[PDB]
Amino acid sequence: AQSVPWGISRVQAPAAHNRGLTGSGVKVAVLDTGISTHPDLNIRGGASFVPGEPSTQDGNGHGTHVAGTIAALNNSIGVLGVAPSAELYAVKVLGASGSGSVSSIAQGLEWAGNNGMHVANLSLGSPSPSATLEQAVNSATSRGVLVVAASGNSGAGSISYPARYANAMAVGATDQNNNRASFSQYGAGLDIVAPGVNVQSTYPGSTYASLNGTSMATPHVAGAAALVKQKNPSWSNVQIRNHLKNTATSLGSTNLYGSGLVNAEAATR
Ligand SMILES: [Ca+2]
Ligand SMILES: [Ca+2]
Repeated sequence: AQSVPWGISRVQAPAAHNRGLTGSGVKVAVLDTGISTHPDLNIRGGASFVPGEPSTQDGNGHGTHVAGTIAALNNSIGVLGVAPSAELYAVKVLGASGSGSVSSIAQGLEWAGNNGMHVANLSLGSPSPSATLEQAVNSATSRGVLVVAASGNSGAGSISYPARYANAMAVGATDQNNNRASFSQYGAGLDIVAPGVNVQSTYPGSTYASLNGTSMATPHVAGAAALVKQKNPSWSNVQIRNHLKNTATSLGSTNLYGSGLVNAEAATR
């Protein structure tokens, strides 16, 4: 039996699926700890930029979980992604410990821009800026990639990098009441929010697990972007980003929530 995690329903992905929108034909890179082979995922390719971890399989769990929020397959098992037919790519930029470098992340962004990705999900961040990272965000953006990044989990009223950069779409986390999760960073540069508390997804060992974080919110938006791109193949990264924001549900101030809660039904109507 398949279940629909609450956040998938909260962002109204099933209504998009009912209109024939699944993310088919849209390439989404998950820049994370890898993605493990799993019967509820279809991994089309990828690359590793972590020295000593040449495989794109996930030694941590985080990247597999993020990937399933984007694209867990629509079938009779497991869970269901926002964009269950997205073309999913495992871009390992963080190792099994959950960390990498600005250089490995930049290499994954350049890979995305050189390999035809439409969306790159970066459920990762640091409090400090990086010239290396910014250059790669801008390069990927010039190549048509919509870079979607997590605001961070410190609870502060400023957001992490690379989410802070203008050419990243920064995503914070909400709870089941449509309040900002206490940990979700906010402030200047925040674009949108999505569910990030008690989010069940695919996990290594061919299982399913729940996590909290802005890392869990981010893939809801990356998946919604893929639905919008399937509906509107001619659109640019900027057009998709703007439409997701313009169709989000206001939840409060722009400083706490950006444009508000992503709404895949309104974005694909
Ligand atoms: Ca499934
Ligand atoms: Ca931003």
